[PDB]
Amino acid sequence: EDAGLVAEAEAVAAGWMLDFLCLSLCRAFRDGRSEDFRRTRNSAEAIIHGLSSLTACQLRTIYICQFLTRIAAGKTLDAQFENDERITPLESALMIWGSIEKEHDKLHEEIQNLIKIQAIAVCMENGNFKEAEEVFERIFPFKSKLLMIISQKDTFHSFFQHFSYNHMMEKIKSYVNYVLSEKSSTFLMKAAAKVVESKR
Amino acid sequence: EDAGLVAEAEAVAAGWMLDFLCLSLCRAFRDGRSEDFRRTRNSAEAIIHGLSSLTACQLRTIYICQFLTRIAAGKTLDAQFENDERITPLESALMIWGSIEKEHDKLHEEIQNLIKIQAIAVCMENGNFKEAEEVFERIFPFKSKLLMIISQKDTFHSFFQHFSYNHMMEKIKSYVNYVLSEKSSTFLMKAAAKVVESKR
Ligand SMILES: C[C@@H](CO)N(C)c1ncc(Cl)cn1
Ligand SMILES: C[C@@H](CO)N(C)c1ncc(Cl)cn1
Repeated sequence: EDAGLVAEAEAVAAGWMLDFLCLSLCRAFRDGRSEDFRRTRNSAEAIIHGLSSLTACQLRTIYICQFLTRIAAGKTLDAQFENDERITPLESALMIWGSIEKEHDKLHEEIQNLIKIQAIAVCMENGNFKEAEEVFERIFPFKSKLLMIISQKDTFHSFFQHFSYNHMMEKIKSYVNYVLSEKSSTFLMKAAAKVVESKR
Repeated sequence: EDAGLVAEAEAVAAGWMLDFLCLSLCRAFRDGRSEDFRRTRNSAEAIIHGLSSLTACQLRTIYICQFLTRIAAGKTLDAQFENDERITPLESALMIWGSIEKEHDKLHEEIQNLIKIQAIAVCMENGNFKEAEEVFERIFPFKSKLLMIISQKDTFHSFFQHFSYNHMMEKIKSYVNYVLSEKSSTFLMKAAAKVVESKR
């Protein structure tokens, strides 16, 4: 048994598992299957730990998984995460979004701006206006209007009608559909569907 | 998109991932690659969470993974595990070993008895003789001789030369070799090795 060749085969298989789990995570996020999403995230994250060297395509895949994980935790309070990074989950999604190797097109800008405003609005929704102001300071005439909105607890100001949580989720889901189509043909899902259509 | 067929394809792929990760765990245990073992265990355990219904073969696979995990933790102190089960890792390996659907042959009996004596001896090795006596009481003329050994702190008594930790590890590794050969041809490892030999 050649240990080098066994390690190489384990790396090929981890690459296949990563693409399959990204695909599974994308569909669970699109479908709103929260429990399936957290189980798939736990699996993808553990599989990622077994990899030491990543290609450009694999890095893009792990950062898409990290970004969707932060978006899904957008309205959830995680004590240890807040003490370690000193920022909120949507602010962490914003850092990943602005650093992924991808085209900065119209959809990219729309998603970026929707996350920026929702990082403040989710704090107002939870009743933490002091935190809403701290988020605003870390991210940012337009600024003076946004600061007056937070200060007046004007959570339902018309500005948030265009820059809503539902609009942020819809734009991100449209991006997820492109990722889903690009990976729909990856080895593991393709072979698994072949077994299903033959059964039957 | 048929959601039922997608869920079915995800179940087929999880079955493939489980067999591959069991194979990887078996080799890491045989090779003494501790860090690779804990990374593979984390991956196998997360993948197992994504499964709700298991065949007889899949149950045998998850219990082999659980047993090797307890054997690997044999000399390690885990506070939360001790408070939850009120037993040591080798005693938990013994419960799994005696309940797996497998032939109770000569090798099975040898491994069983080696774990029983090592569950006491690892406590003596760590200097906890009160715990060695509590382990003895939960598991058990031969008994009176074993009780006198613990009581006299006779850790290097000739009885432990035949029933040693190294002999327990060797017998378990011989069993691991049978599991390794039975799964050497499973879909994921087989396809991954094909890619490696073609590259080279
Ligand atoms: C950077 C890490 C830390 O838990 N992270 C948020 C993460 N999230 C999802 C996946 Cl699949 C992998 N990693
Ligand atoms: C029963 C569980 C609890 O952590 N257990 C010891 C476990 N160990 C290994 C694997 Cl791969 C799955 N499960």
